[PDB]
Amino acid sequence: QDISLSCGASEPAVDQDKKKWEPDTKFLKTPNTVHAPATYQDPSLLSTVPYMTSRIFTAPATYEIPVKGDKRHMLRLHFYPSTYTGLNILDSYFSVAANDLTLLSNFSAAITCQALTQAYLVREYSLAPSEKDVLSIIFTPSDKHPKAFAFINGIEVIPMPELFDTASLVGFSDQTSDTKTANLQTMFRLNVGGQDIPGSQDSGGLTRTWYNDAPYIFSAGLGVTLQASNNFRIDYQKMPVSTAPADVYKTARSQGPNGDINMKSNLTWMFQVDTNFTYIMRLHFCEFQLAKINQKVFNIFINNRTAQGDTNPADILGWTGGKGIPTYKDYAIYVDANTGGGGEEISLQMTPSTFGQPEYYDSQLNGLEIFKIDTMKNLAGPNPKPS
Ligand SMILES: *[C@@H]1O[C@H](CO)[C@@H](O[C@@H]2O[C@H](CO)[C@@H](O[C@@H]3O[C@H](CO)[C@@H](O)[C@H](O)[C@@H]3O)[C@H](O)[C@H]2NC(C)=O)[C@H](O)[C@H]1NC(C)=O
Ligand SMILES: *[C@@H]1O[C@H](CO)[C@@H](O[C@@H]2O[C@H](CO)[C@@H](O[C@@H]3O[C@H](CO)[C@@H](O)[C@H](O)[C@@H]3O)[C@H](O)[C@H]2NC(C)=O)[C@H](O)[C@H]1NC(C)=O
Ligand SMILES: *[C@@H]1O[C@H](CO)[C@@H](O[C@@H]2O[C@H](CO)[C@@H](O)[C@H](O)[C@H]2NC(C)=O)[C@H](O)[C@H]1NC(C)=O
Ligand SMILES: *[C@@H]1O[C@H](CO)[C@@H](O)[C@H](O)[C@H]1NC(C)=O
Repeated sequence: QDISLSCGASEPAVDQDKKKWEPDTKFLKTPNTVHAPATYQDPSLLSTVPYMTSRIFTAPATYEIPVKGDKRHMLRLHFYPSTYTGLNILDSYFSVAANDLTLLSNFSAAITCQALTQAYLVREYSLAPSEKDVLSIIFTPSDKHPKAFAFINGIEVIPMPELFDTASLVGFSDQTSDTKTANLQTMFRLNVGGQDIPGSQDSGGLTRTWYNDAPYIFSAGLGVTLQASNNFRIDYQKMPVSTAPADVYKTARSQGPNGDINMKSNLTWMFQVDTNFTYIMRLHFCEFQLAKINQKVFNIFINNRTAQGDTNPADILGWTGGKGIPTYKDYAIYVDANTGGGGEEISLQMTPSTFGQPEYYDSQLNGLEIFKIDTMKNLAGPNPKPS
């Protein structure tokens, strides 16, 4: 039921993670557009599919992809800002909309990749039920820059469950925000304390990629990673397995076995984001080391504000009721020039709590996902600044 389009391809093809891509032709409603091969194969590419073929728009173009109107959909846009003969990739500035929602605006894939030190870029969105049978994806080149063109290498539309419900509003009394109908952009998706998980090993058929979190640690210490044995079973109970694959829950980052120092420090991650949006932080948890409630009890801070702490700190077993049972909690934080970081940073910090006299002083995180919530029918932010 997935639609994985390699834009500008001639024939179907399979990538290095055994995903099958089909030509975008049948879904492109705009005639006479140009396709172009990239003339350089960056060593960082894990496959030529779909990155080595592109479609290049010098006028607006529209894709029409059939979707079931009441189901949520993941949308992925794949960009390889390489060399295409006769074009300067630095002249590419454009917008992308999904129905009436602006995804990208004045978007420079080249500048964005230069800032991340990446050769290609994948933008991933989760679109709420649309009530339409067609998802219209519109590429519009900037009319502000002449020579401006738009380009695309791959488009995926992937049906997905309603994995979003409510988020706890950070810095507020029991205040809860509804996210069931939100349109999201994925900012980060981390398998905390474990290996990269390729899309082929994701749960729910969702082919999400989960990255090791170490590149985002900003505390002086990296903590201690924990990994359950190969055969150890995660008992989802009634939690949808599409939430996250077992290997997210079978691995974790903790502060470690030395409790006195753990009280001396936070485990700290930091992330660059766009200002003037609310973000959902989904923290994934599973205790597979300790056995009872009130043994691992810790505070969680988000942008220096208490997310779980004071008289209600995080206790994974307190939440789940058993080893090997997974759970997660959603927290919502609004990021403006108030926060950062110059308004462009999310920090996540964990440290032991002494509340209730826990047996140990430690903290733990198994997974992390960060989503931008759409406001004013817009998810687009500025291009990053390379230095
Ligand atoms: C479309 O997006 C591009 C983003 O690449 C915008 O151009 C960029 O604008 C920024 C800020 O206006 C420029 O950076 C600034 O330079 C000065 C002087 O060094 C510095 O003091 C500032 O702190 C900042 O670094 C940046 O050079 C410029 N990039 C390019 C390639 O021109 C553009 O304005 C956007 N257009 C619209 C209509 O939104
Ligand atoms: C994040 O949100 C703030 C708050 O809305 C944005 O700042 C606002 O930006 C607008 C337009 O840039 C400002 O209004 C304009 O004022 C100029 C004179 O400076 C004039 O040409 C117009 O009358 C126009 O209304 C507004 O004053 C300003 N407000 C505040 C509180 O800063 C900010 O741009 C947003 N940041 C991003 C990255 O989107
Ligand atoms: C762990 O993380 C938080 C970071 O927000 C720290 O608690 C903040 O500490 C600073 C100064 O250290 C204060 O200005 C803030 O008001 C504190 N926030 C809250 C909600 O109390 C904490 O100091 C860090 N370190 C340790 C050892 O806990
Ligand atoms: C949190 O505290 C640090 C202290 O160094 C500060 O720089 C930052 O702006 C604060 N706010 C955040 C991270 O939102």
